[PDB]
Amino acid sequence: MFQQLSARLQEAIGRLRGRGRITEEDLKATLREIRRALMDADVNLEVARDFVERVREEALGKQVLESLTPAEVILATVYEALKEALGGEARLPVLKDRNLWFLVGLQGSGKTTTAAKLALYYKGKGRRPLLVAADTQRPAAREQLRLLGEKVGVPVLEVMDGESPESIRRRVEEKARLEARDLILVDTAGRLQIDEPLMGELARLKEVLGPDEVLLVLDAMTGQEALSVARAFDEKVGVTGLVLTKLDGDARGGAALSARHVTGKPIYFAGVSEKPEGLEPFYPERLAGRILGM
Ligand SMILES: Nc1nc2c(ncn2[C@@H]2O[C@H](COP(=O)(O)OP(=O)(O)NP(=O)(O)O)[C@@H](O)[C@H]2O)c(=O)[nH]1
Repeated sequence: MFQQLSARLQEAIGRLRGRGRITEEDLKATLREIRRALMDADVNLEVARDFVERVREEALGKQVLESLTPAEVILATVYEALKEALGGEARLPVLKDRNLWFLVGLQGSGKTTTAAKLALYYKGKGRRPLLVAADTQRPAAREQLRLLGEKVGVPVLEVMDGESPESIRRRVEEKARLEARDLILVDTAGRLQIDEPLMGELARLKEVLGPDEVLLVLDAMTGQEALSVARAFDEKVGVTGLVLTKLDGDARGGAALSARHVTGKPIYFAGVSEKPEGLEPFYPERLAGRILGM
């Protein structure tokens, strides 16, 4: 997945095993390599510096200098940092009796796609999802989700042009009632850049609908930019969880490894393909070990 950084963090570590015992000087050289790999992987400079410093201390604490095989100690420490950096323990939205989630993000984020992926994912977990195209301005946008739902066998309610939040709430509540939906997914309008008027309307909707979760969908290939947007969305509307899409095309992994510190939000899911099935719960442990070959 993160082959680039992987192969990179590999030479750095693999450059210590066959040596047999290592000196602090050699350790600093390795850490610099590691630190450079992270920066080159678009990892928030701050996160990258902290990472290597953490590895340094942890490494010394593990008596690395006093080891017949340091390359391994450095491996365990670096794996621990990646794991923590990625989020630590795996998390997932907690489902209740009835759930109503919002999907937010900018255009080309994978938002709408992820919307169907969630409906399909939870449809196979014994849920009855309802997809809703919340874009009140563009009919072509609601149309893209109407098709997707038709593809994953999940009903879709499309709001009207300029429909009010209350009207949308009434309509959505009634459908869920008559069709027995327990998971209600609201795909909100996707725009190129942050649109203040839209945020206002999303805030009002958030107020009228009262979503249990507000998932912001970010395209992982946009690097650190996805984090500045995540902050914007959190400050302007309010985020509860993240979804990293296009991770299969993500050669660096800067956004993934920086979301924790930068946004302080948990990454619930990871997009791994353009197909409705291309979704899976975010597993920090998995990726951490994967990046190192563990
Ligand atoms: N490789 C890959 N492509 C993805 C993934 N998720 C979505 N895509 C692709 O990215 C493109 C944009 O997705 P999407 O955001 O749903 O399209 P949009 O019309 O901009 N809708 P929105 O308003 O929600 O942003 C689509 O061509 C979709 O197939 C993923 O996990 N991996």
